[PDB]
Amino acid sequence: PITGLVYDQRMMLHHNMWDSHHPELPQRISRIFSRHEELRLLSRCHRIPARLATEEELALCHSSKHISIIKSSEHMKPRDLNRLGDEYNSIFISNESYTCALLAAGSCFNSAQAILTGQVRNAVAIVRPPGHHAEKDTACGFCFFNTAALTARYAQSITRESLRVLIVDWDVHHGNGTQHIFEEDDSVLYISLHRYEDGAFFPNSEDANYDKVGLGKGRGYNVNIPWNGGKMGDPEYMAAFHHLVMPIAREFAPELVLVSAGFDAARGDPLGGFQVTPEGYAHLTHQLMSLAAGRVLIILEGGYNLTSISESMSMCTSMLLGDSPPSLDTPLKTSATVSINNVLRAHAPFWSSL
Ligand SMILES: O=C(NO)c1cc(F)cc(F)c1F
Ligand SMILES: [K+]
Ligand SMILES: [K+]
Ligand SMILES: [Zn+2]
Repeated sequence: PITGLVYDQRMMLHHNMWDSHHPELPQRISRIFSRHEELRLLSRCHRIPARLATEEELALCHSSKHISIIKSSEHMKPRDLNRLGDEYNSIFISNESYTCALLAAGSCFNSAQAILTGQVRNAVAIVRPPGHHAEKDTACGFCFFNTAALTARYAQSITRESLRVLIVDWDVHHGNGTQHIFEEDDSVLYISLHRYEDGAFFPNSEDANYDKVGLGKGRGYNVNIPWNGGKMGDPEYMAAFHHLVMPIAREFAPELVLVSAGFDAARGDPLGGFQVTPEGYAHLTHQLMSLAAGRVLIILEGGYNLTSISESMSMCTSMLLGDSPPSLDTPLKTSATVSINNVLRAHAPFWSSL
């Protein structure tokens, strides 16, 4: 009954040399780690070591051109770094970014391996830069390589190709890269909850709407839960889990659960505009541990209020360690019920539990 934790201070080296107060801060991960220390959660976990992902592992999801150009940024001059970052949507790059992205991915591989070999029951990965916006062939939205997508494919590579991986993405933004990587795949069920606002919210694409249910063999294996017109919080997320996430996940019967766990839907986030509480994230975590025989890996994505993400992620780890869920605090916003209803209608053909 062991919970793994991976954290390495080397991932703070990735930094924004033109805007040192950019919200994707090095101290995002040191703050979460520190909160684990001062809550005495760290000593209750088995520390899993970080490692660099290999280029061969990156190729599980990414093109050689993309891998090579990000790789080359390690030796780039400042002007090269500025111009390259400006080729992408919302990217900054420093000479340490490539290594930090490799460490984030390899940290999650070691954690998935420890779960799948039975050395830990579940695990938490306190990593940066994030991953879920990264596409096969491009960087995007503070993300270089798609850590969660790579971990899913790594998990299949050390078990069997068809290993059923559920990815729950509760970052407030749609994981466009993760959706696209698995859009034709029925072995990786992608479920995202996200602020959508009829396509106006970052990453600003109608790919995030509820009618994108997957393509080809993957039809039914892509579940978008888009929020419109409301400061969503614990009632809405709990409702979406009761009506959609958990029924669908149970029917899928994952053998491994990855959480793309951004904490930018948290109360206090400067960007998300939502009000999920730490106790809400604890309840979402507690529900997911009823799947996959408890084999859950929580991977840090976004989240920009250092206090909010530290409280929120620490509460998730508390839940992985087996602590009892804390009590919650409001009527469902009607527009949330509309969203849940749209998804139900779109996915009832694919999931008899709906
Ligand atoms: O946190 C984010 N995504 O998970 C994010 C937030 C923003 F405000 C702008 C971006 F480009 C992002 F990628
Ligand atoms: K999401
Ligand atoms: K899929
Ligand atoms: Zn985000």
